[PDB]
Amino acid sequence: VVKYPVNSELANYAEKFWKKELAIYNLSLILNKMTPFVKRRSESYKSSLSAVKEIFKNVDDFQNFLNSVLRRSLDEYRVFFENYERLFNSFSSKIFSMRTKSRLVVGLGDES
RNA sequence: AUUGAAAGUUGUAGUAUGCGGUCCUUGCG
Repeated sequence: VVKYPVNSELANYAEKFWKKELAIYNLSLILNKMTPFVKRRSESYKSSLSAVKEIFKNVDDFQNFLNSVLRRSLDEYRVFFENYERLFNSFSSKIFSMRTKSRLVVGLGDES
């Protein structure tokens, strides 16, 4: 039971897309607006990330779907990055690059 | 049968010139 709290036509469109049938590219749009409420048996329609993972075939499957959706915007991200680097160089700013020692999370407490 | 009868405070004329809602601050234990 993946009933959505959105008007019926967008509800069925989101249902169609959610089962890896379409190629919606804005990951934020999928996550924020068309939220897949899950009503697993013997329980009300919860909305936690655990239920969302239960909707997908496996945790790896959900991770792959998210990675694909994120990677789908590569060209736009590249153009934006070129503009950003041009801005950095234009203002005469020192730029460097590091890497994450371990896992990172910023703004975990943002309310959703 | 009177210091009386008579006479448009009226014409033109831009509340206008200058000015950054800005500074400080980890969404987190």
